[PDB]
Amino acid sequence: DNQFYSVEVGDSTFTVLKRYQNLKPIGSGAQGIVCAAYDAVLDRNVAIKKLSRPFQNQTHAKRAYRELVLMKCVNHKNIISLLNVFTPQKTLEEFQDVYLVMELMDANLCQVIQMELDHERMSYLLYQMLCGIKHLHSAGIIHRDLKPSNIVVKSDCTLKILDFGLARTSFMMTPYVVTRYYRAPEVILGMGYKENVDIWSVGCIMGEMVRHKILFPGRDYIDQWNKVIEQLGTPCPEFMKKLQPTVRNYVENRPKYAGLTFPKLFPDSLFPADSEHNKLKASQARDLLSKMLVIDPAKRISVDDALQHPYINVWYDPAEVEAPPPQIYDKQLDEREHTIEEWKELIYKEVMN
Repeated sequence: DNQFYSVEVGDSTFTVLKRYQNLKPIGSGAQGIVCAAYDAVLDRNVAIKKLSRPFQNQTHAKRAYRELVLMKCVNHKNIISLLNVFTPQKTLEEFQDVYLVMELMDANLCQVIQMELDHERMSYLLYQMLCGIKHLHSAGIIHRDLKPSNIVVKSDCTLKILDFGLARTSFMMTPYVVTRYYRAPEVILGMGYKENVDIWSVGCIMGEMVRHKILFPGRDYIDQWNKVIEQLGTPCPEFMKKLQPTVRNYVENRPKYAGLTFPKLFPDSLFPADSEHNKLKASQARDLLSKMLVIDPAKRISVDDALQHPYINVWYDPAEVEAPPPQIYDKQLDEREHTIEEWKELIYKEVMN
């Protein structure tokens, strides 16, 4: 007898606890392979993510460790939570893989982006990204890495945020390019950041939901900055005052743009606007977009003010907005350094307890 069985999914061997049957590959993004499965114990479908040798490098290890600790201690309906965690291997030396069991969602935002949402759904989705984000922030976690693939949705329009973003700290042998499209200027230009760095990302997603195309589709940070300033224009003088002379020199010496206006960037043809209701919602949609998509974060709308916005406020709920902050025991979580052997032991201790 063993508690586990093994089966192929694409070119991966899933070795899972017998309670999980009928594995369907629902995707293979960044962290590994993810399967849908039926869980005979709880009598429901779940998602199962396989981490292969998470401790193989310092990025995979810090992200995998961080993911485990946070997925345990945060309890909010807009952030995926762990149903179960396991490893098939019996001891620390044999130890290879970690399996994360999460509640199953129906899709991510990349798929929603290709649909035309009514205002009521779009406002709701966005309200839930806000509550998810506020919660993280109320516990010292700034994401800095929201994108459509890290945000999953249900058919009844419920939404959860998949991962916990970047830490406060690196090279990788991968075929997978990283997405920078949703990165805030203060991250791009490297000038330091605060809470509302995440609201640049939300504004990028929201703009994409409307226009059905990526707002700022650059191949590198240079090409990215170019696309930012074509659309929104060259930022004003007082923003430039905040850039280090090295980067400031570069920024200052780029071709200038007055930039497009929000009605021009986002015509009424893109929003439902047949009824008066829709007409009014559409102007409130642009109003908010014009406050999230501000380059100078001294002049960008904050999380709470966005929750306060008329387009959003429809759904406001204190139970959801001011849920008690998650308690994190690790406390050196964001900035800890270890070798790969030390990571293996930390991860293993986490999977085991």
